[PDB]
Amino acid sequence: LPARICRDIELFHFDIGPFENMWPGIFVYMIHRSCGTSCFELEKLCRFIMSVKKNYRRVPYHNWKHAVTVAHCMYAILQNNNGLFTDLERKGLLIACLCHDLDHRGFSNSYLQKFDHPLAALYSTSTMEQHHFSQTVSILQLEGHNIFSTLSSSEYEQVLEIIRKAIIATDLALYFGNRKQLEEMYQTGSLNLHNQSHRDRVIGLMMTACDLCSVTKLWPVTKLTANDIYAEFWAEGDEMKKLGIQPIPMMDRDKRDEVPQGQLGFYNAVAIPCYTTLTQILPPTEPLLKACRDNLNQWEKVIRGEE
Ligand SMILES: COc1cc2ncnc(N3CCc4cccc(S(=O)(=O)N5CCN(C)CC5)c4C3)c2cc1OC
Ligand SMILES: [Mg+2]
Ligand SMILES: [Zn+2]
Repeated sequence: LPARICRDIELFHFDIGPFENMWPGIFVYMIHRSCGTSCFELEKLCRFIMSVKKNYRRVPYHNWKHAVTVAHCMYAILQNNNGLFTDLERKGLLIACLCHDLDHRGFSNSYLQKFDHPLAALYSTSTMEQHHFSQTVSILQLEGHNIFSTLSSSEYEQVLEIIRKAIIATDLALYFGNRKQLEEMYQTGSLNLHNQSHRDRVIGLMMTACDLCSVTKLWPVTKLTANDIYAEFWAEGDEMKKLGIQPIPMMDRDKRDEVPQGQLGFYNAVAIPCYTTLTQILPPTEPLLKACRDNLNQWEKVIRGEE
């Protein structure tokens, strides 16, 4: 409802605030405005949302707040590209974002593998992401929760496949390959949005851009969210030491003073290329890239004192 939110939710750098009880209706507004008002049945969507929340954990960063925030980014990169994505893609992607870290425990796929976690045995590749999709499907199959019930069986299978690929694409390991393939398409002029295999890549890149979106907010938000990101990284580093393994410095709390250098690394190697390639394919997403560059600059001031 709020008027300040009705306005500021269109900004890419929107922050969803500290009131957890407002997040559901922020998400329903977004879906209403993106997809339609009669496209989802309110009462069923409302409980689907509540059940997703319940299945997210009280971790510092990969939590319910993150889930709604990634959804908001995707809303801003749907609103600003009217006519490029189908009604089905718009429904699936908003839901994929809300669901994409379901039951995340604050640990990377490497750590589950080195820990010999049961989930690893089950899903060899992209371990957590396969689990998230599996949990999404389980939420949908719960009675009263099939937000997709108004849909043909074929359209159902289609949206679940859109959701599946988008969730899987949040495995940052896949991004590097995806982005390389897209960058060659851009430059040879071979990218074809009429081609479904190419559309899959573009959505994958969109899922990355949205998942990383802490680095596109204004500096006070970005800096604060970074505290939560490192809180998980350090906890994982502690768990790695407990296994008998020196963690990379990124995850070693004893190397906390190198966070600024760490951020230079991440922005140059990951974030700037991600949002550059995104901007090349979808020019209206330029504000994401601009904010990312501003944030890189801030990390650059921090290294030399200025902050
Ligand atoms: C907003 O801040 C974030 C957000 C991040 N989001 C998610 N993954 C992050 N990880 C793990 C997956 C991954 C894959 C490929 C490259 C990187 S890297 O470029 O940062 N760098 C590679 C070289 N290594 C020695 C140290 C890390 C990362 C870093 C990350 C890291 C991060 O700041 C450090
Ligand atoms: Mg994830
Ligand atoms: Zn995420």
